[PDB]
Order: sequence, then C-alpha cells, then structure tokens
Amino acid sequence: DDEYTKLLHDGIQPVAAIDSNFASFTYTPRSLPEDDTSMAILSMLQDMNFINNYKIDCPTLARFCLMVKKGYRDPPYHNWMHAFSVSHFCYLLYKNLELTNYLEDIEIFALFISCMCHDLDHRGTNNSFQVASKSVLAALYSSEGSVMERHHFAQAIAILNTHGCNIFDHFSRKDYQRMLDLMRDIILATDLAHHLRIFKDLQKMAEVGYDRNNKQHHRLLLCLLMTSCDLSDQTKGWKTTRKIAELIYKEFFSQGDLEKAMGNRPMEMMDREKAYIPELQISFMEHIAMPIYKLLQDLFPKAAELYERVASNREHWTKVSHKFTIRGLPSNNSLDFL
Ligand SMILES: COc1ccccc1CCOc1cncc2nnc(CC(C)C)n12
Ligand SMILES: [Mg+2]
Ligand SMILES: [Zn+2]
Repeated sequence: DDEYTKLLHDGIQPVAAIDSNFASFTYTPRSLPEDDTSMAILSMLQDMNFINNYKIDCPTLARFCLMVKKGYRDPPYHNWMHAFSVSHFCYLLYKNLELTNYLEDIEIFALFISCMCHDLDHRGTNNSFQVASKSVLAALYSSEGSVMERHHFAQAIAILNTHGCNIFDHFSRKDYQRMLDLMRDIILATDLAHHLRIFKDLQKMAEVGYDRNNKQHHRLLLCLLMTSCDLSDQTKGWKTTRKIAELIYKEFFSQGDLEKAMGNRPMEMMDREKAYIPELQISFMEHIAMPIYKLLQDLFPKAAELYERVASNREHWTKVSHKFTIRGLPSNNSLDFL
C-alpha cells in the first residue's frame, strides 16, 4: 500500500505546517481534507512526544493509524472524520489545559489512542437498535450493556492483535496491561448512559476539588475528558453545529426508518415524521452538552470559552426556530406539499 509507503518514508510533517490555528480551540478539524488526516495524527502524536517517550516503532505506528482509519465505515456521522475530530480535541485539551498536572503520561496517551478507536466499525445504529434487531453484537454483549462500546473496544484490540500493528508490543507486561485497561474504561465511558450514571460523582469531584493523589479522581477525569472530546463539535461555531445536526439526524432517521420496517415505534428523535430538530437540539444542549462543559470549566478555568460557545450555539438554535415554520407560500408558490 502506497499510503503506508509515503507515511513511513516521507517523514512526519510539523503540526504548524497543517494550519497556523491547528492548536487553537477555534480550529475546526473537519476542515482538514480526509487524505491529510493520517499524517495529522502522526504529527499530533509526535508534538505530544508520545512517539519518542514510548519508543513507538514508526512502521508499526503508520500501519496502526491506517488500520484504525480503515476500521471506520461511512455512516453520515459515526465515520473516520468524527474519530479524527474527537482525537484532535484530545490534542487541543493537552495543548491548552496542561493535563500533565492532572493525569499520568500513560493516561493522556491512552485517552488519545482511545479517541482514535472509540467508534470503530460503527454501523450508524445505537445500542437500543442492536438489542431490538437481535444483532450479533447484541448476542455477544447485551447481557453486559454498552453493546456498541464493547464492540469498539474489541475492534481496537483486534487491530493491535493484527501482525505488524501492535504499537505497545515492546511495553512491559504491567504497562501493556495498564494501556488496555485504560482503553476499555475510556471507550466504555463514551456510552452517554455511563456518563449520566457517573454525573453526580463528577459534580462531587468538581465541588471538593480535583485530588491528583486520588485514583478515583483520575478515572472520573478521564471519563469527563473523553465525553468532552466526543461532543466537541458543539464547541465550534454555528456552522459546525448546524452541519453536525444534519449528519446526526440523517443517521438517526435512517435507524427510525429501519425500526418502522421492523414493526416498532421509533423514539421521537429517530422519527423523521415527528422530530422537531431545533427543540431536540436545544434539549441536547441544555441537558447533556452544557452541563459537561460547565463541569470542564469548573475543573479547568481555561476551558471557560468552550462552555460559552456551547451556550451561544444553544441560543442560535432558539434564534432560528421560527425558520422551521412555513410563512407565506413555498418557493414554487404551490400548496402541493399538503
Ligand atoms: C437527549 O438526546 C440524547 C441524550 C443522550 C444520548 C443521546 C442523545 C441523542 C442526541 O445526540 C446528539 C445530538 N446532537 C449532537 C450530538 N453530539 N453527540 C450526540 C450523541 C449521539 C451521537 C448519540 N449528539
Ligand atoms: Mg460512540
Ligand atoms: Zn463518538
């Protein structure tokens, strides 16, 4: 494979070469062409000193990055561009929030690798759909819960177990065991049902203050940071929020259509005939995204701008809701749509 040849023999490009604003919270990683994303991953890993610190073999790393990218399918939202944008936000947190004062180096490295792998082989359907459709994934994981997240983790392990792809094969038994355990915890933390279960523990940690000597605080912070990366499309401008809503609802309505064909009644948000996008977006902002970034701001004062962008994006949806009502006649001047 020629992509691999170039990635290995051409040299890792400097991060600043990608974009002058690459390391800023205002940068939109989705603006980077998909063909440049595997090289951007290598550049971020190098800028974070992970390649040198952990003595990662370059042929192995190049193969791993390409295998992770190939491990994503093309649904509208849960594709490689989502994994890349989530990974870029983890890199932004490292560059702007001084994570090294809070987490161990192996934990920051595990968070980044988990961001790359966290939605591997997503089929554009959620956990409830797996169970309702009696998929092979549900047969394997429904008794434990977080069906898709267990599959994402198993796919990540399967890549590491592919010959020539194990970026941690030279690690000590203890460090290897630690990496794979962190990966499990972090990928499982991407289930928003898990986030909602631990929300009160996250609030309590923010209230008492982060204790770097408390192992449970490390586990909780990793969970919060992973959720913050996964929802990071909400921290950019209105243009990103709007585009992401189109992608998410295209994916959800496709599931809703499959559910109807199965004879089931899909949830309102999955039903293209019932869903009212501005209301659904405002609800997700108020009850999920805004509390996450408010917690992040409470723990990291420098994360204030992220909460303010999510709050402003919620106000933009309220501002444009009136446009979802047809006033006067449509463009064609006919009422044929009735
Ligand atoms: C009340 O809505 C929710 C509560 C909990 C979990 C799920 C949702 C559905 C709406 O989700 C979303 C809506 N807009 C943006 C967004 N980004 N990430 C996600 C989760 C999605 C990929 C599963 N989003
Ligand atoms: Mg996911
Ligand atoms: Zn995700």
